[PDB]
Amino acid sequence: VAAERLEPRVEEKDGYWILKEQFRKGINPQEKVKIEKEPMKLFMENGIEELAKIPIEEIDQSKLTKDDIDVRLKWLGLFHRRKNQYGRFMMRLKLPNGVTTSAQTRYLASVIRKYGKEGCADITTRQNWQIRGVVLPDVPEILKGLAEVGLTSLQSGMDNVRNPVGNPLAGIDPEEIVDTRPYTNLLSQFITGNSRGNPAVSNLPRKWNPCVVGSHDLYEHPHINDLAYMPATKDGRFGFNLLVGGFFSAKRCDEAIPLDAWVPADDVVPVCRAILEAFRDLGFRGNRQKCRMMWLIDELGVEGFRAEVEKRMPQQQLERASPEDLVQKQWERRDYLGVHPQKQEGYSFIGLHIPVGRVQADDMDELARLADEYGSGEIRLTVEQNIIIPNIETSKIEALLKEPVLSTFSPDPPILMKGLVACTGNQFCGQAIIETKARSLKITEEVQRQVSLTKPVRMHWTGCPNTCAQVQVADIGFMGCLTRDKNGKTVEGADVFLGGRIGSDSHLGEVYKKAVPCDDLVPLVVDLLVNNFGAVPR
Ligand code: SRM
Ligand code: SF4
Ligand SMILES: [Cl-]
Ligand SMILES: [Cl-]
Ligand SMILES: [K+]
Repeated sequence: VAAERLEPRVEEKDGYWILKEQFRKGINPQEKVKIEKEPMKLFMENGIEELAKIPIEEIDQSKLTKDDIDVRLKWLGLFHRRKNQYGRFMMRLKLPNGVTTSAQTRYLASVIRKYGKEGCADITTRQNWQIRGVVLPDVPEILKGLAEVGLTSLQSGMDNVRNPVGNPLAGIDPEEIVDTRPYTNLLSQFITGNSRGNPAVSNLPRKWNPCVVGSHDLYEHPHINDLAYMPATKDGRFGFNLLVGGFFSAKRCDEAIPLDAWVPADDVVPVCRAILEAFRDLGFRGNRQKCRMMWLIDELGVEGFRAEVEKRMPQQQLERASPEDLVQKQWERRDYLGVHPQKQEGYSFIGLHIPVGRVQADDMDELARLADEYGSGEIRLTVEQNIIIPNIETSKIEALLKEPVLSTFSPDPPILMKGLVACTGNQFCGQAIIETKARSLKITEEVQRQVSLTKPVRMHWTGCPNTCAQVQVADIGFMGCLTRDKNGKTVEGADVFLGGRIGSDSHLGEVYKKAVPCDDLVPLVVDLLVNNFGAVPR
């Protein structure tokens, strides 16, 4: 690989980072949007104030403003649902480690409540909140309200660093390796410039997913992140081995590979910065399907990429990976739903099932109430789109289990519900080929009526090949498609995936059977469960 390939392609200009003039040939349309106007100006120069005053029908009449609402606003965590909920915006937070407060939860509930049938909220597969129904004129006030309660929505979509995932049991599990909260907090603060915006990392060639591991269970899914910090002692010092480049896409799914690098715990932010700078400076910016960081790693080779990270470290120092990490390969992933003792004597946490991650305003208020009455006002989100309420005096558990809302958000739902994950789908998402959330609940309910089982089978439903619900990690995955019934009529269907494994012995699942009409999935799944997962007909 020639030395010319290593010339940084972006430069700092007036506080923002822009593609150099000589590197603008052949770029994709999204890169052109970013050049035409810097998205971060909508927040950092308060461009949103005047934009929000323009009626949406007028906004749609010019490319600049249409691109503002459809593309640039994703830098402020705002996602126009143009096709399926025109004029309304989904809003996505930064929520490092999935940690929320009751006050924050009530604030979010109050926002969605205003929008009635157009409002609701969802827990995401990055243990994050999304709210729905937002209208553009309300955006300035919502941004202010979020800041007031200690939340940010910065840099949560498009070509940005996504929600930093950690251990949902951080600080409370007797069996944790290291509390991930300080690290995911530091990452989020770095990424967002302490909630002011950080232009140095907001002009990436593509999205980029980070996680910090603190569990033997690998709840954080390090194998499918762009950067995963694996806890490891090296020469008597605590730090992290680094895995890089994991990603899913329609075209290609790849597990993260070792960078062959270890950093002391205090170098978490420095190395995140170095890797992001290398990606920003050097990544391809053509075909959007070839812009994720792994494509750069393949182009330079992992050693070539490593050298680019190393030169961007303070004092240009980057140690080689530790021979061993702290994650024990002898491990059985633990159920976190239900009541579990914390490492703090006399305290428990409770994991509650949130059916397909969907809540209404009234539900959010009730969960916030529980957190205040029983816990410490904390609600934690999980990547299976469930919740944990920590820090509950164990003597209160008996009373808690009698709370009416636990009949809906149960500490012990049927086993297939415990493992069920589903993306937004076509209720709101314009890319979706099928409806996911309602369908997945219906099918799972019917399947569990027919068979009992003891193996914790994990079923993931995703609405299109973007695979936001990670079907490649599932025991049984369902990817939306259109197919045909016996009469040749168009019907919703799924491509069925098998082979996904998580934890230390991870593996990416692959298509097993294409184009199954959704109305025909129940018998197929019942038989798969009996034949491959020890299920017994009722
Ligand atoms: C909400 C969420 C699914 C969920 O129900 O939980 C989601 C929802 C969407 N994803 Fe995703 N993705 C979600 C996690 C993921 C993940 C899973 C993960 O991070 O572990 C992936 C696969 C892993 C990965 O990225 O490597 C994922 C891969 C995509 C892709 C394909 C990326 C690619 O390289 O091709 C797109 C499309 C794109 O970016 O070009 C996408 C695009 C989208 C958009 C923004 C598409 C669009 O604007 O409508 C979806 C918004 C729908 C809506 O209204 O909610 N989403 N998306 C997740 C939000 C996570 C968060 O809080 O930040
Ligand atoms: S997998 Fe497809 S349908 Fe589901 S949220 Fe992602 S982009 Fe939308
Ligand atoms: Cl996006
Ligand atoms: Cl859309
Ligand atoms: K769930």
